[PDB]
Amino acid sequence: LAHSKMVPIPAGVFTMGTDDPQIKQDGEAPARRVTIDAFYMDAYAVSNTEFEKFVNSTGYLTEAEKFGDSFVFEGMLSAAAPWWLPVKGANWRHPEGPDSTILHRPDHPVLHVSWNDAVAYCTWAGKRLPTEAEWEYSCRGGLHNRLFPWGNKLQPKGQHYANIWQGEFPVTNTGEDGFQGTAPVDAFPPNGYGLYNIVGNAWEWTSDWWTVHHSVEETLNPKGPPSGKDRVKKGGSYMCHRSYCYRYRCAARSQNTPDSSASNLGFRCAADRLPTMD
Ligand SMILES: *[C@@H]1O[C@H](CO)[C@@H](O[C@@H]2O[C@H](CO)[C@@H](O)[C@H](O)[C@H]2NC(C)=O)[C@H](O)[C@H]1NC(C)=O
Ligand SMILES: [Ca+2]
Ligand SMILES: [Ca+2]
Repeated sequence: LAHSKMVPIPAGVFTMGTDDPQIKQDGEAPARRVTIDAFYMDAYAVSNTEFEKFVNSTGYLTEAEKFGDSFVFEGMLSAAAPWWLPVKGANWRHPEGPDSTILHRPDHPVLHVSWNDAVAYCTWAGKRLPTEAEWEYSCRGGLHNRLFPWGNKLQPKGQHYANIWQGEFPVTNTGEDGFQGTAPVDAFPPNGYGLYNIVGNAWEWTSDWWTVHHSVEETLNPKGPPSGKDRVKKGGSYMCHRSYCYRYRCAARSQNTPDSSASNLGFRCAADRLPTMD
């Protein structure tokens, strides 16, 4: 009902990255101290309904619609890996291909949106993408040097805290956490700053160009490198399992070309100040 609401992320200093990297190729290390000015972050990833308001207002055609295909995980059917298929007619309204629909999942995160699509939405909304540092600071939710937004245990108190994979990937997803594919954007507990599904569910685009080479120097509101070929995405998705993936940590990070899209990748917006009410 308020799926475009923002929360205030307080000013602070935090440790970005980790000196105990789990996927070393991704440049999770070194840990570095980063200062972040107070700003606002969407509580929820952008949902199908919210994206549809944007498309209704602007007529925007997404990159996947213009290309005529997008990547779909083979386990969702009725490339980076054999389980990623380029499906003709897969896009945000048709997340598994032309015979699928979003009618029954209006409150789920929008998928098959490229980095350019995400920038278009956020700017239409009076907002912007978060930087990687803003995203990671917000993900950590006021905790220092923890694996997850909520701490170091995957299932605190025996409860699922995010939508990831259980079972044997890619053949069997048991749905133990309540969701095979995506969950509603307001599912699961919030983190300490009031964000929902910051890890898991679907990946989220950030504004930074990708590099794996980071300095240990302290920085203020860093924006990432001035050039690159891929943009950074964060958080992991409903596909992720410890056995092959382990990217549902705040420090984890991956990348895609900005015209890329997939069935497990969306976004949320940020803003320096609140945009106009309504
Ligand atoms: C986006 O626009 C469509 C088309 O105007 C909206 O769907 C219509 O909503 C009205 C109002 O309830 C109905 O009378 C029509 O039958 C709907 N048409 C179709 C084709 O669904 C839709 O609700 C808008 N989406 C958002 C999120 O506002
Ligand atoms: Ca799940
Ligand atoms: Ca997420």
